[PDB]
Amino acid sequence: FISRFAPDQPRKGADILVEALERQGVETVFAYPGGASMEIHQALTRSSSIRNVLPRHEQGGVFAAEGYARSSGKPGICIATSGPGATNLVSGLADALLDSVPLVAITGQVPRRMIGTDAFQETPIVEVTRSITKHNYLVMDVEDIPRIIEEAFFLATSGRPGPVLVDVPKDIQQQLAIPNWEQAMRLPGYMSRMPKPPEDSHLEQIVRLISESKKPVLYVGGGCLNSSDELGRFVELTGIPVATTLMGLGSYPCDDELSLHMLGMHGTVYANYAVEHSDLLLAFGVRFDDRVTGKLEAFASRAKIVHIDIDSAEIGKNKTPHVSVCGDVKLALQGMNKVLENRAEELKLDFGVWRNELNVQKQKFPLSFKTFGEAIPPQYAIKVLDELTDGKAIISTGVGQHQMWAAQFYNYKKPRQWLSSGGLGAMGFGLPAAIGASVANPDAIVVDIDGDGSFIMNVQELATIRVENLPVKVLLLNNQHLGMVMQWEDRFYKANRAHTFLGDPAQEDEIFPNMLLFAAACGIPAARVTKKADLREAIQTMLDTPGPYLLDVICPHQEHVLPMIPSGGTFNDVITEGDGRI
Amino acid sequence: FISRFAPDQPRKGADILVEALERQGVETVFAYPGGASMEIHQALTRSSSIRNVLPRHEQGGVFAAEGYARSSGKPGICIATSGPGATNLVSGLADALLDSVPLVAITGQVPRRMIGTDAFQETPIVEVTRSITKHNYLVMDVEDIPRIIEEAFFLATSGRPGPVLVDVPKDIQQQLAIPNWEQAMRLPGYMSRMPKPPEDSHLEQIVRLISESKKPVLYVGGGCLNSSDELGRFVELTGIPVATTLMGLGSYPCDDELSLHMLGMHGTVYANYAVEHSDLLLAFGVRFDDRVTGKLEAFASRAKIVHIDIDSAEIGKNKTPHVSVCGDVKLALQGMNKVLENRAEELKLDFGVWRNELNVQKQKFPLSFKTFGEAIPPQYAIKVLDELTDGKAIISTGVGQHQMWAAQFYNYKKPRQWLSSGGLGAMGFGLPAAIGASVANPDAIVVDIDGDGSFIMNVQELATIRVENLPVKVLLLNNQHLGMVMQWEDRFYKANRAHTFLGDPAQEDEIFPNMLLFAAACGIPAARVTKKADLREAIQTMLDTPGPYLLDVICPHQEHVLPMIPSGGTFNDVITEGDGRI
Ligand SMILES: CC1=C(CCOP(=O)(O)OP(=O)(O)O)S/C(=C(\C)O)N1Cc1cnc(C)nc1N
Ligand SMILES: CC1=C(CCOP(=O)(O)OP(=O)(O)O)S/C(=C(\C)O)N1Cc1cnc(C)nc1N
Ligand SMILES: COC(=O)c1ccccc1S(=O)(=O)NC(=O)Nc1nccc(C)n1
Ligand SMILES: COC(=O)c1ccccc1S(=O)(=O)NC(=O)Nc1nccc(C)n1
Ligand SMILES: [Mg+2]
Ligand SMILES: [Mg+2]
Repeated sequence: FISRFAPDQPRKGADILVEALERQGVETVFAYPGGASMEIHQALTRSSSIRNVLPRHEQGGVFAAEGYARSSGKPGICIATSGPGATNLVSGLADALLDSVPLVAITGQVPRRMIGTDAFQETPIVEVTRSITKHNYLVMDVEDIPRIIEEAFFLATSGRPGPVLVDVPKDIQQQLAIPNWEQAMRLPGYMSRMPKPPEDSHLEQIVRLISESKKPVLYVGGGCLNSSDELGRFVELTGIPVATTLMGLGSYPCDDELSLHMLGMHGTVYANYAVEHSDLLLAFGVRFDDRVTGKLEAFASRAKIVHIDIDSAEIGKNKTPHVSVCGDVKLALQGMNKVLENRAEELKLDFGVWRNELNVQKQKFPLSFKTFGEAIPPQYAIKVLDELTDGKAIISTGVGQHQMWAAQFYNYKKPRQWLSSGGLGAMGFGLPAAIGASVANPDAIVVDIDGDGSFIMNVQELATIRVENLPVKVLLLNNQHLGMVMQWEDRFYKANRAHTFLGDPAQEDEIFPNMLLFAAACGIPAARVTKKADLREAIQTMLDTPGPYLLDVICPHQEHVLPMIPSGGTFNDVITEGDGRI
Repeated sequence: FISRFAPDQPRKGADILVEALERQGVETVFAYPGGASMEIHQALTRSSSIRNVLPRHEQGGVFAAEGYARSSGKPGICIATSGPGATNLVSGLADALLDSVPLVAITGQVPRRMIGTDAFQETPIVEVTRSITKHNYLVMDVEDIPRIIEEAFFLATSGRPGPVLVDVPKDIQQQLAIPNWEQAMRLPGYMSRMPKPPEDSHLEQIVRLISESKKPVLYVGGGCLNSSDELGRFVELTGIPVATTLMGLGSYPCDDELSLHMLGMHGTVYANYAVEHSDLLLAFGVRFDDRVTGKLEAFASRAKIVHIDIDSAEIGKNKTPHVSVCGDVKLALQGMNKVLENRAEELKLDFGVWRNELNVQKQKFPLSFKTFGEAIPPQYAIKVLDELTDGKAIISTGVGQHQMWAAQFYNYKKPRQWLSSGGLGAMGFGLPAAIGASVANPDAIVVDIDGDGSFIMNVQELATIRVENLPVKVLLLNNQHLGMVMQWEDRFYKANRAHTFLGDPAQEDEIFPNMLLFAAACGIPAARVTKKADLREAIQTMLDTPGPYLLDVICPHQEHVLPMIPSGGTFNDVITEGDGRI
């Protein structure tokens, strides 16, 4: 590694911080300048290896960094000024923590002596973000910058990935020093309780339970994002069908015959059936969250549960397993795979009868949607995007009905094609996430499948897309409502509208707002599409027009995401029929 | 007060919460629905006295509630769902705390038993906001709703006003109960250390110091917002000149001859001169923040300091006064006024020589701006708005250069015409603040004087303006840069641009983005204006066109806010000359 400073040359803390990033391999940051971070931005222009993508709102910043991280496996870096800059990151940090996304957030802070005085643009950001980050730091000396940056990256990316925030006072940015890059990290506790390679004896037992089971199911989640090959081999050696969480989509190819697709509240009847009636649950890289389990006591109630997680705090948190492995699922699969190769003919594994039983459930209750006259079904639009992109696109989404449909109707072939806020479920995520995804993957088709409520929340990021010349495609499924909330109004509150309509009551049949004009404002080519017959050509135009593109897809608002298990319910409570019509 | 429920009739906690608001006199809320708050929104539609203004982002929500509060003297109410809804309020809460703005934020939360389980859309919002609110609450029983709401409003509006957050679990929203409205508040500590009416003996001493001084100065701030009459009478009885903080603008009419206008970093040379050379500083409702003092030891170094504040924690925090009054400045003025009436001829107060000395400083160093060819000076645009609105408009702003100019070049006649984020200095404030201001003041001229960086941050609120049919005028001073940061780049970093340009580098002479198309998207009439000659007619058109209007005012970017005292500097360090040209 070549520095831009002599080994004995003093330089600003800001310059040390930037080199610290270069030494971590950082190529991209998402930084919005302000008073308390000016020095860092000055240092950033001196770097020839890091590019800054300037967002139009620092919430746009974090969400972009998340998209970057989620689509690449690399940590996402965002920089903000003190005070209001720092507070604008808050939703992104919470989002990253809940979804286990590696992230380093650097915030400028007021000078050290101003801290606690209610200074200009001062927020106690470390205090504010303590419960919504994996860890955070207040840098109190320029000598500490190299160590803290190294620790921040190590913590964000190792174990269970998560966001780490580093707060950097302005006087420390300006202080001249000679950095020491040889310093030891001070993480004795964390480092000593890092998970070890799995024991053979643990892995042998799981393989034994597999051979003794007749109805096994893979319950796969976000923890498997780097194990697709290993998981592929595991399925190929066992023939166990695979159910996925929203976070796990694409770990096992959705278009494969062994795939049960997504389980949970809005999961497929067959995925949930499989789990309900399984005798062996293989929970790999999942956290048994309420969205997938429903009523805990009734979840997988007839099954031997094997749970493999890198975070011990998760093992036995909601359901207690029969068998646990605390470690990397990638290594557990690797170990199990060579045990399964060695004994393939000793084990004679055949789950054809179970696999067949599930196949009749897959035929009697497939994913389905109605088509009304010439009106566009959102589900069908996504299905066309799937066909026209050959399932190779990177998809980000907002939150709501459209998000569930993007999950249900696109066939992800690899993990890290699916970028979606799962745990927090933050609206306004898709557009800036697409931005980060596009920078991390400059040759990929990047589509933000968005809803009109979500899209508008961070619409300012359209400026970013244009200026950064990013080929972000926006498939806007426009139903004029907060669809998800509207659906619950239909099912549980007798269709009583409580502020869920996003159009103009004065001109209630006009599409409001005109999203095409938002795109026009930022010099982004855009079209509307209303008739289903016009759809295939509209999406083809979107894909073919080089650069960014917005396609406004008008959908009837009274569509419902199905199936649905009500909150805290059982598989028996599943709703498979109905909508908001008449 | 008439209820919509029988005195013995059980009803949902959500319905109790809404009635609790009606009983507090609440007429308007700013609420964005989500899963965890659906019940509250259902209850809200049942109310016939509260209107909900649906924002397009809940940051838009809080900022609107702030605008509402700041322009009316009433508390602002915003409602958000759990998780990402709650986190989106964070900047607004911090903003309200720092600027001492009364605010009640209600957030839905997950069911009580789900708390701490990493549930769907769960954030420990009480933990997150503890350091950025005056107080907060987690409601743990439906029986507590009446008490907590009463306490929240009492705390937000009494003493030093501030934001209070109430977190309300979903199961409590659904629980049936009979509310008890007679319950005693549990605030024994707070209530016992509430400031008392001022002592005569304290007030007599201040009047005595006034008579003994030859160079007195009023240093007036946000604490005087309800004391304009009292302050008017005080000045009329003493002839003491008045300097104002950014938060205090309009307490004493800016167009009066006794007015020194704004003091501080970007204050007038004469206001700062007055303070520098005063022998008696009358600090009423101010907090001696770094923006006005500079280097503390050099601030008002020759003066007897009288400090009147309602918060004891502020008295002697940064500068220690000679004399203190802990209490309401309104009452202190009332008391001092009748002492000044009784002894008017015994005191023979005449500060003409001092007042004259300041008047020559007011002539030798007035507020000034250059005009280049036919290009619009931002300062001049604001001055025209002042003339055409007769100084009667409610002005909200974003943060930066335009904010300082709006402060310097509009003559506020009453407090609560000036709505601006002072302590935190949060961008994207002006537009949603204007929204709240317009709802609180349906017959007033409401103008958001905004910058292009700030405006775009919450541009989605244009949808809100249209749908709510609010006559919000937007005077957008468009310099294509983050002007304030750009200015500091010119003065301190040799004009080295570190991500401060907001246009498109590919087409660098085109105005980007096209703000007119943002307005068009939301059906808001809009015009651009480039030549100074065209300005008076453009602004007249804006004012005359009924309903909302956006006027895009193009300004040369290299203008600088003057004067300027560098951070931690003295009156000697003041910069009165220069810009970013050549
Ligand atoms: C408004 C809303 C939703 C509607 C999203 O509106 P959209 O129009 O963008 O999407 P669609 O559902 O019509 O397809 S879903 C939801 C949940 C699951 O809490 N919320 C509440 C919510 C509110 N605010 C934020 C930041 N995030 C949220 N999830
Ligand atoms: C970008 C910026 C500023 C530029 C504002 O851009 P504008 O174009 O809106 O306003 P103008 O200055 O050109 O008239 S000022 C500032 C300060 C004083 O911290 N910041 C940093 C800042 C960054 N982000 C937020 C939310 N608030 C902030 N104050
Ligand atoms: C904004 O945080 C600060 O930088 C700060 C806060 C309180 C006191 C002193 C400072 S500073 O002197 O170190 N820097 C500063 O004030 N910067 C700054 N101040 C105003 C506008 C801009 C663009 N930058
Ligand atoms: C969203 O917070 C919750 O409401 C919640 C979180 C975890 C478990 C259970 C719940 S709930 O059952 O009480 N309500 C709920 O899930 N609501 C909800 N869930 C999804 C979409 C919508 C519009 N609403
Ligand atoms: Mg929608
Ligand atoms: Mg600007």
